[PDB]
Amino acid sequence: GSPNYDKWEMERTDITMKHKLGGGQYGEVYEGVWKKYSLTVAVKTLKEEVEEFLKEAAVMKEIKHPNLVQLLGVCTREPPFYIITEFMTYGNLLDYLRECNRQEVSAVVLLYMATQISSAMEYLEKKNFIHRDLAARNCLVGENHLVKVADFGLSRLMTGDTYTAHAGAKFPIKWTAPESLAYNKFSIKSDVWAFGVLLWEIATYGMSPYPGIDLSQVYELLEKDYRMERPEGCPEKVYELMRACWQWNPSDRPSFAEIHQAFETMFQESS
Ligand SMILES: COc1ccccc1-c1c[nH]c2ncc(-c3cncc(C(=O)N(C)C)c3)cc12
Repeated sequence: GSPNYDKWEMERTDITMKHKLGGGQYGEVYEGVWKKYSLTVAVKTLKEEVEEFLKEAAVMKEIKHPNLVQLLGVCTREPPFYIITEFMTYGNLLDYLRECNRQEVSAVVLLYMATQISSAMEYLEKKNFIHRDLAARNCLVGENHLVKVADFGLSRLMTGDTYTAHAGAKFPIKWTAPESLAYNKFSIKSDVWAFGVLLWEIATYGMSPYPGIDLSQVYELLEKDYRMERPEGCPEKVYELMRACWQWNPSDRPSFAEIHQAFETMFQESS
């Protein structure tokens, strides 16, 4: 209602900062509390660069989905900058899977998780956005196994079909598509490749990918058509989808729209 009104800007003193969450595992991301609504929130901040932060904030102002961690506000009028998002009480999926009782987090739950994530990614796909760091460590868990994709530091709205990373830029090798590793070319399809790896993390309940292989041999192995083996207890149809996500030719990988209806159907069939 006033000249400098901005629907996302919050007054920093409105937020109580507590401690760095995820054991510093995510950088300057802290648990905090939004006093006025007595709400626990996650708050990412900056030290004393900024283009990246502003871009991340900008991206979050544009995406909204049940399975994408929701932006609640920002503090970007002056240092220190804040990106304020809802808090997911159970932390990240990688840790959640590694420490769970497997009769509780059963076969049907694994399908539920994949379905939620693929739903978030179908939404990004349709909006022509790419995530660029899909992995179990970047998904979050809420009540009743609610799962949400998080960490949009590398996300961006694409103008065309690919985005070329600057170079000298290093990536999380084990989750990176061949074309991305070799030519820094990212796209929705490179996110689909990462989703396939994420599915393997879900099927193994949090195991590190490419067991025993040196990060250095990864690309050569993929080039020979080596792919991770079917995890013990992973249904054949799920592994099939895994292999499809890892098709060498990006155009040969399924779309997230396809992946999602495939998972939603398997999820329902296991009621
Ligand atoms: C990927 O998450 C992020 C990456 C970058 C910026 C923000 C987040 C983020 C937003 N909401 C969150 N909620 C919980 C945790 C969270 C994850 N893992 C462990 C904890 C934890 O320590 N607790 C207290 C459960 C919390 C992390 C986030």
